[PDB]
Amino acid sequence: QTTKQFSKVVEDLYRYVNAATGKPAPMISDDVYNIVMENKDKLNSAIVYDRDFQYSYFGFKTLERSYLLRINGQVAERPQHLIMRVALGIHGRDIEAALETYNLMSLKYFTHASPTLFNAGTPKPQMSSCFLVAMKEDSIEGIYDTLKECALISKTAGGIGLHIHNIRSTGSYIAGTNGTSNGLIPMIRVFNNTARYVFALYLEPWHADIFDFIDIRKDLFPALWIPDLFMKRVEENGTWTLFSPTSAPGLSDCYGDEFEALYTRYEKEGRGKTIKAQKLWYSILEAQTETGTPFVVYKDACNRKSNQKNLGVIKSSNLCCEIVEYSAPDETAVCNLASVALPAFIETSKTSTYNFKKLHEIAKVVTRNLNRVIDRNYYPVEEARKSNMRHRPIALGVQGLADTFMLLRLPFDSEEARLLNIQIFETIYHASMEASCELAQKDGPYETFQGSPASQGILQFDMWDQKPYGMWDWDTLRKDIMKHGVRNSLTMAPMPTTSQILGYNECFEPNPYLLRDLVDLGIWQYLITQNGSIQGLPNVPQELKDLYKTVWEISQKTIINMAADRSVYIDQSHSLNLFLRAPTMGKLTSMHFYGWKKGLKTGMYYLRTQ
Amino acid sequence: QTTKQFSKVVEDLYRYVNAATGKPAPMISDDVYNIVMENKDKLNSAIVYDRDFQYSYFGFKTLERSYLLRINGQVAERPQHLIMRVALGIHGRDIEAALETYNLMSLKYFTHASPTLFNAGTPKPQMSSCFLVAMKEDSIEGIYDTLKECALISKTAGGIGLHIHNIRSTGSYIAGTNGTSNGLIPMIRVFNNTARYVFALYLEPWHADIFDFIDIRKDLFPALWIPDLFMKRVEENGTWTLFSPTSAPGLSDCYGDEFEALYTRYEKEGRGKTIKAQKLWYSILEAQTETGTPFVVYKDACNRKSNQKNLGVIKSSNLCCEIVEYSAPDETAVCNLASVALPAFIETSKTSTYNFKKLHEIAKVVTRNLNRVIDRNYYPVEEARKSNMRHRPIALGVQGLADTFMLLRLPFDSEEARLLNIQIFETIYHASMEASCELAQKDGPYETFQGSPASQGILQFDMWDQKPYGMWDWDTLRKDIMKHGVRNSLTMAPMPTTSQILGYNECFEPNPYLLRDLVDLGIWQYLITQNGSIQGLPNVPQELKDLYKTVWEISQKTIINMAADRSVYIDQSHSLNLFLRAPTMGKLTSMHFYGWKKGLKTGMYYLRTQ
Ligand SMILES: O=[N+]([O-])c1ccc2c(ccn2[C@H]2C[C@H](O)[C@@H](COP(=O)(O)OP(=O)(O)OP(=O)(O)O)O2)c1
Ligand SMILES: O=[N+]([O-])c1ccc2c(ccn2[C@H]2C[C@H](O)[C@@H](COP(=O)(O)OP(=O)(O)OP(=O)(O)O)O2)c1
Ligand SMILES: [Mg+2]
Ligand SMILES: [Mg+2]
Repeated sequence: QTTKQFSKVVEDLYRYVNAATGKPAPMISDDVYNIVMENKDKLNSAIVYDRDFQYSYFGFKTLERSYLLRINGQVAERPQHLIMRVALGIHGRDIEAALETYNLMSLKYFTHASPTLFNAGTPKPQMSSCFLVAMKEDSIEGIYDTLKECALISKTAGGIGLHIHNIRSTGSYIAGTNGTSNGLIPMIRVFNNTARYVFALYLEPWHADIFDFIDIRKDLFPALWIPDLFMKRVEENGTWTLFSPTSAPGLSDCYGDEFEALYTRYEKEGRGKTIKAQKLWYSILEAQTETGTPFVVYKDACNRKSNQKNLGVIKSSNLCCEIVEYSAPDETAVCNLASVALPAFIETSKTSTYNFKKLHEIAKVVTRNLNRVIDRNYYPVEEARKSNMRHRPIALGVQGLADTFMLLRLPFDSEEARLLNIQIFETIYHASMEASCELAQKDGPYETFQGSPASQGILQFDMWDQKPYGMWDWDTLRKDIMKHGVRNSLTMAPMPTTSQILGYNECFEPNPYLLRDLVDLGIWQYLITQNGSIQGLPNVPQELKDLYKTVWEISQKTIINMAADRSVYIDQSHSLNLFLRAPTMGKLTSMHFYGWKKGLKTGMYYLRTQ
Repeated sequence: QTTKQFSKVVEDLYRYVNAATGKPAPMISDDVYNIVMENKDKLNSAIVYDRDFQYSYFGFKTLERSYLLRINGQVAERPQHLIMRVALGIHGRDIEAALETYNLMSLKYFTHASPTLFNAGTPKPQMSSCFLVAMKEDSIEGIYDTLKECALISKTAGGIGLHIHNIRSTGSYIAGTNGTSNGLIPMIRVFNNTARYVFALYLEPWHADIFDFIDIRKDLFPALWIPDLFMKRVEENGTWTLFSPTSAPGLSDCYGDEFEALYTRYEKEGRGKTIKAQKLWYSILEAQTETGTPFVVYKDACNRKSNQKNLGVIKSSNLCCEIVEYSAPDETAVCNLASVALPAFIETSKTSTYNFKKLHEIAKVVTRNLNRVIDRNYYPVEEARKSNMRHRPIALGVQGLADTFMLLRLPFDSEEARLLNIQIFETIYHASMEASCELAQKDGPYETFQGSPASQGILQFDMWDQKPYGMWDWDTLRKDIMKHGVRNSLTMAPMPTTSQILGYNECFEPNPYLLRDLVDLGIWQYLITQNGSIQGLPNVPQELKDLYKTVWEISQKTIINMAADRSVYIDQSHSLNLFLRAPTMGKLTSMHFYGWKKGLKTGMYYLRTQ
């Protein structure tokens, strides 16, 4: 039902005309069309079409419905065509690199984020996953400049984090009108309507519109950017002060002890309205219980622990709370994502082993890829191009961590899983910093490298004051970095995940593996009825009950521990979903404080409840 | 309850501090504060406070609730203070002119529009009534540039006309996304939401989103910008074609025979969807019957008959449909309004007479005033400053035409009213062109004067191919204009009307006069019950029944005739409200065609129904 020869499919996509209007509407960039034609025989023959059968039914259907390019509503592209299109869009004239990427992706060692699959090699190749936007100014002009920026970004793929800390709250004076402002909520309604026409919102809990903000969902997502001081006041059952940004300037522009001093001074001066810390705390947990939101990200852990700290104060994260990157009125941070497929590295050796050397190597390939994406990307707005070109941050993720544990017969909560978790992330961090250091030797370091923690030999685990696990040699890597720099300000931000296309469990959270096991025990409607849980089931061995636990069945304390463990290797943050069976204000509270005290940057992304 | 000395009130307003914030918030401009202080004795003594009693209870309460400046929620200003503030804000250092304006307004010979009363002499002296905005481009960028412009305008006083003819309709192709647009309605929702956060919409009936557009109200107001060709196709029961602007470029950029040729050619080429003219006609009348809208303004009469025709094609009117002024992406036309109080010129001479010589003189005073307003105005956006400074259009209105007829014992539909109507408007047009010509001798003509109909000796009544009534000498005026120019591209746009402050009937449509008459006949609850109509009432003389008819009782054909009569003296348009007792599709249709055939620019503003 589809043309086989790749160059021919490229021809059709390139020559496409919209019949209804008579308008030529090429679906491939000139740049990539030319490259294919000059490389025709090399490219057509490199492709192995049997690999289209490496997809699950769910996997292929996802690709078919969305990703495979279509002509007149008919799918033109085979999966292998998409992969090669993507490889070429990323690598351009470097055919050797394109073929390597083609092979590794086609054999499913790694994949690239959705926007890359959609747009790579097309005329508006917008390959990036999200954008972190700063509210430009607290004025109608700045608000409408920001709104326009967001409309333009919305024309492309990708989500938007937007921090609003600087907008004056309800009842704040307006010199112009001698009137008072109606605050954040009606401004948010403007942004929501613009999103519909063509979104994660970030706010610090001292903002005087906070109680309304967190109730937004009772589609924009509220996320709290939480200073440590708030959590201390809550713990101690103390007071908390709400300020309009205009009566307490600069709070979002400092963190840690500098913030606490400035904040405490503003409290003393009677610049705001004082309440009981736990009053707001209670409202937050109430909103989370009912809506899944607000998200929780710890502003102080994010800033103290960022290799971008030399740029200034980081004011937000993104929709999925994995991205921690600097943003300002003239700079919109960009998310460039790809994920390694963790099970691809499992090897027989009767026992199964994990090949860390090969994971290291694939992680280095993806790192180089994401750097090419930065350079070949189509930027929807100038703020985003400026940001990416200056600090060149990337975000490597993973998928199939759960799958990996299961294939290797490791219960998620086991000592063996705990160790593998740590090893996998040390490897990927080391690999990506090694590849990035190599690129710095070739192309130079990123523009802002000098004065960064990494230039001083401080890597991520150093900022957690921990020693690395030591599977790789960090001292040599660190010597090289201090000498040559790295090409990327940041490297890792394991994300939500593309994971359904590769047929693996969405990462990084906890069934063909279970099924194969029931087959081998001959047992072969419970799971439907009991929702995929095998505990409390009479005929199944303890070993399967231990291996096959459901995320509702796994201790959130273990999830939080494992996240704390891998976080020493993570430049950015990562999405922590939390699952509560029988949600209680007390249990939620302790989940938050536990993650907080572990030093987590992202305390919670979504709260999923029974 | 209020300080008497004007300079002292000015002092208080100037020195005002917002207590809650500790912020100085002066309510008078530096410029005007200084002028008052240097003129202190002259200004304080010029004021006559007995004149505060010249207001009706309804009149004064309107002023008090809104216009009189307040300090801490307390009214600081007496009406006389407001009038002098306004006089000074308009005239600046010209004290002689300020005193003349002070006297005439305080004796109620004329007034200025609401924004002028509000803001004259304050720090952001935005004295203009509305703004005619062009949609910048048919793109997300142009749409959001326009949205920002409108938000900024919305911070000040004044309404917005916005013409959207250039935005592509539902199902139109978008090269960028290979998708299709959702057209005007969701774009309009964006503008509506922006209006709420911080509106008349203009569309030609060939636009393919037209059926949804006219149903908008079934607060933004749809108004039709109607070519003659539409009305002919309707009359003849012919076809009508709907185009997306993108499939039929340029239709809004020509009018008259040029339009008909281009339109007919696009029809022949099958660029659109053909329907029956009366299908759309029917939907329009249905919308008007139920909502009062869409408004009807005739695009060809507006353009063929405009002294601004040398600028390009006029694409819209304003909210009240009196303003006909050129607008483009870089130029936002501005409405500068003031109204003459028509009854002030009634004089005893047992009979009452009308003093046309004094009306002439007051009309010249207001003309000079409105020119000062142009120069001293605070412009919210640069497009508006550019427009006003280049073409310097003004709009003189009237109020109390109905009052005038009644004081003089003239039934509205009488031959005597018909003549007075014509004389009053000839006088005001002549006066304003005489004053404007005087200013051109002093300051030069407006920048675009050369090549205009007026530079060729073509005045408004010439473009109706009529001879003026001849109460004033037009030949001398016309000779002077061709020689010296005029300072203003346009002069008259009688508006909605400020008419409740002066205690006169809202103009120009059809009771102390009735009451005084019942008193004199000794008759002294009917009117409540019967809604102010004296017909069908046994004890009242025919002469009163004839004089005191209610607008529901007056022939709309007479209203339309009288409007056609005064329209030869009107540079711009004027608001024609229509009243239907027992509304029928047939009667509405004939009302439209009758006005259309009379050559009216504004066919209908609001339709008011039983
Ligand atoms: O003028 N308005 O009609 C107006 C002005 C400001 C308004 C709103 C509705 C909301 N705001 C918010 C938007 C900003 O958060 C803040 C200040 O906006 P601004 O600076 O543009 O307002 P100005 O009237 O120009 O006052 P300022 O000059 O002190 O800031 O007020 C309306
Ligand atoms: O890209 N989008 O997601 C997008 C693009 C345009 C959109 C909408 C929703 C409405 N429109 C309207 C707004 C304009 O009336 C018209 C074209 O807008 P544009 O030029 O900005 O769109 P492009 O995708 O840049 O296509 P173009 O380059 O042919 O105009 O389409 C969404
Ligand atoms: Mg400001
Ligand atoms: Mg375009």
